[PDB]
Amino acid sequence: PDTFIDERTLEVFSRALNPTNPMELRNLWLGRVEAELGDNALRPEYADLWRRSRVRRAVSVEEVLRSTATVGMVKELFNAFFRDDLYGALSSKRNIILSSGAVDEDEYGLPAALKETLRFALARNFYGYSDSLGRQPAREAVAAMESVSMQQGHYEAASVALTMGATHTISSLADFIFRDNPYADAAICAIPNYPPLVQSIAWRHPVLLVPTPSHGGTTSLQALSRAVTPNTPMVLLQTGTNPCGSLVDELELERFIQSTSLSTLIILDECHEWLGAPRHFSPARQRANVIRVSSLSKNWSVPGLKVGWFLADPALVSRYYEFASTSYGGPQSFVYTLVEVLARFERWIIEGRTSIDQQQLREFSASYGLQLGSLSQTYEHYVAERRAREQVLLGLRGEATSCLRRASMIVKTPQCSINVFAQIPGSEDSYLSFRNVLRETGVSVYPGILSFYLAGGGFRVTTARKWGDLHRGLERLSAG
Amino acid sequence: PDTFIDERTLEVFSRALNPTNPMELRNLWLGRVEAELGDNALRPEYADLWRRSRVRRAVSVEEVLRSTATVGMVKELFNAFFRDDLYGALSSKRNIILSSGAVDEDEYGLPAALKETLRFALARNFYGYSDSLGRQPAREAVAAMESVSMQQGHYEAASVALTMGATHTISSLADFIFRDNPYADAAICAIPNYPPLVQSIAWRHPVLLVPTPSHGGTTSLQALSRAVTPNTPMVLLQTGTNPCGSLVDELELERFIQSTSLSTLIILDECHEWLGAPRHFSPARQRANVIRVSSLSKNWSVPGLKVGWFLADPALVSRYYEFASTSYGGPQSFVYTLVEVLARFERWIIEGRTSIDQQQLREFSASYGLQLGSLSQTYEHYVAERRAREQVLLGLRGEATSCLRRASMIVKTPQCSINVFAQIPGSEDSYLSFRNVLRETGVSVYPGILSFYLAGGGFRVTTARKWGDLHRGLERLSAG
Repeated sequence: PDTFIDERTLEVFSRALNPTNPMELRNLWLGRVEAELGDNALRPEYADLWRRSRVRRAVSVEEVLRSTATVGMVKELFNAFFRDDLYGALSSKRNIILSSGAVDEDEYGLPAALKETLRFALARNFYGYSDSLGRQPAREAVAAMESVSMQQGHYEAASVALTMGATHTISSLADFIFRDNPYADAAICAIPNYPPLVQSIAWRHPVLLVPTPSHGGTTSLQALSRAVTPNTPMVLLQTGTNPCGSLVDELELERFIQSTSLSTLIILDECHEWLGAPRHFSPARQRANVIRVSSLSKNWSVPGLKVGWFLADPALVSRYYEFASTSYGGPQSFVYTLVEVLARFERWIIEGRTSIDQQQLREFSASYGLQLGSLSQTYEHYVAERRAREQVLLGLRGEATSCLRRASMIVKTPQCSINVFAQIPGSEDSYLSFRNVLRETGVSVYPGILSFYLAGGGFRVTTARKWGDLHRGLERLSAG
Repeated sequence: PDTFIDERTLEVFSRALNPTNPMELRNLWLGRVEAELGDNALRPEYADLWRRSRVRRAVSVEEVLRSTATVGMVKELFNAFFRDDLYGALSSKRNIILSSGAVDEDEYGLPAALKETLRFALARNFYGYSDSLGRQPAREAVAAMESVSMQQGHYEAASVALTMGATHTISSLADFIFRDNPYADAAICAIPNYPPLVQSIAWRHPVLLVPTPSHGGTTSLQALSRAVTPNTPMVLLQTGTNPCGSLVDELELERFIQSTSLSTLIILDECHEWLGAPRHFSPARQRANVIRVSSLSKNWSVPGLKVGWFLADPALVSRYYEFASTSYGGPQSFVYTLVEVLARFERWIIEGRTSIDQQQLREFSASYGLQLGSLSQTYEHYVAERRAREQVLLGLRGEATSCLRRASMIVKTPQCSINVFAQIPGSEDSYLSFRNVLRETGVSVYPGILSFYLAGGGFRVTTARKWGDLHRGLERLSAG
């Protein structure tokens, strides 16, 4: 099963001087961790802080899950992990990094066609000022690509907003939504989730954290449906779950969406719905209160470009125009061509097109100066590259799961994306497990506490790495 | 002189049903404008709305300048101008656009060296995840480049934060500053200013608008100093003024900065301090409460790349790390190389270096694989290109000013940047002047109301265009 909160979590919240202080909670958590790192403590000050601590109150599960200090403390542990733990004090060139959560952009980066579009946009000086929601051809191509994948329904360009990645998108959406919001109930965040998104939402409104447990690669929205209220302002839900790799059922997602008031906005984070996820979307996903957020960071492995978009009702997009104008003045024009060339290409794959004729060449404007033969060859090569990347990534994920299971670890079977959730038997602290594994074998893993798994000792392993790095890391991990 | 507010402005605020409604104020403003467009009214509905309007209250100058509805109304007029006025109903392919405020990226775009760095970063897959404040070499180069231009003092890489442009930077700073802010007085915005920045600040805190009048190309901070209070949270001030092109005096800016409490943050918007601006900065500009914001949008003509940075106290930057992590997860890594290659190059120009030896080649890392001869030739060509661009732009600005004066217009002499503020004699409404000029001569100009000049009929002319476009526009403008 999945463990989300127990008494071991309540201990830290009951021993703190002021529970509403995220930094004190982070210090107590790290102090406990370094207390069971007796001899190998990286900082004995925090261990001493934990030793002097005393229980002074009674804390319940509901209080922890309804507290903004929980989100703050997880965000502080997230910050420490990257700042002064793995790339700080314990930084090394022999450490094998299996905790990024990102595809290795050297082995599997942007395909040649999209790189060529970026080069072309650079040569054409396509970096002038752009509209707050993006240029029209890119939005039209994105609308067609999103429409081709639905069971029923259709998207127009008026329902597409181009943004600078998912983190910025949910941050901007939370800020834009919570200006004039009559509803006073807490925004609901389904856990496990990404700490930056939950923190950006909790910046604006109180947050209720609702576990969304997984069983056999299927994500259960049973408790989430009960949690949602007719006065809920918004609900952030991840369709492809991180870190375990479980996937929501389309019928269950449809029923949950239909069981919600039109006053409750639903943000569907779909950044992990690839590499095995079936993409036949119910029409309920096109409802008037549903916002579908996607980015290019994972599926195309370009986090540094910061390109994404969201789909919503046309009125909401028209209102978001002004917010985007005031906040950042629109997205990068320099990537528009890429987006367009991506979307049409993607559509011609879903449409089952092996080849391209003159009809698909009129999709693009004549200013680009495209020829039929060059475009056809480019599309063939792009299809081949995407297929090869998908096959290799699936093979790597399967091999990593098999090796972790053979090394006597409790491993959840991933249904999507590139991450595998594993646990060493008998382990009760995920961050302690990170410290122990890093010191013992020199391999960095991603503790589950940073995915809002407040209980248990499981960690996340990223399998979309170079074969050499993954093989050496798995050998060291199984040896220990 | 400069006119900022008169009775003609108070009329609209006194005839509105609810003064706190920005949309009603925009409708009344447009209705008046289309009322003096008797036969040529683009929308008679707004004219009818204005005709039925009646005075129902007394409005003062202080009420208008202290109201958030003024900022909202100017933002709405700004939105209308681009959405349903110039690129909407009145869109045409014969209109000559002289109102963008941006350098023509076709004739005067990014230099070849920076394009080559972008191409190299693309070839190296330099689009992985990056730190919230940027990568270290880029920050170090930016710190050195900023330090070389000060009379006294020095900047370290810890005082540099890389961001995605000035609009996003001031929006993020306004959000980040006004979370835990004990001071309840209004944030002070110096006008003329950019409506998106003022609106992003007014999103978070009440705003007081303070005129900063110009006389002979010199911007006067006389009333701004009186306006500032020891409990002022922040002050947004533009060192190179838009649209007139006036420049603050370094001694006056130093005195104003020194006359401020350390509790008052000062955001210096320096995006227009080029093309004639002397860049010998006083040490007061390096104070602990001064934030210096800059972008590449104007000086290098790349608004679509969205690259910028700000300089602040190291503690403030260290605090901004977490905000950047939560909001957007850091800037684009894909541009880091460019920034670095820019900064060092810029420094070698300020240092008066004609040539480059092996000592400057160790500035960059050996991973880039740089050779001495290629780097030397590239630097020579970059210096030549920057010099030529500056000379051409200065010539164009001077010619535009001379032509506008010869066509019997009251024209302020620009001391910096690329814009010229002109006024047709006898004109009392800037947006009416925009409509009249666009209909009569087919040339679009930028009304001064969109620069927070609530009175007068002056408009802004952008002279950093192709010579053909500027020549034809000036001919049509002088003919009429």
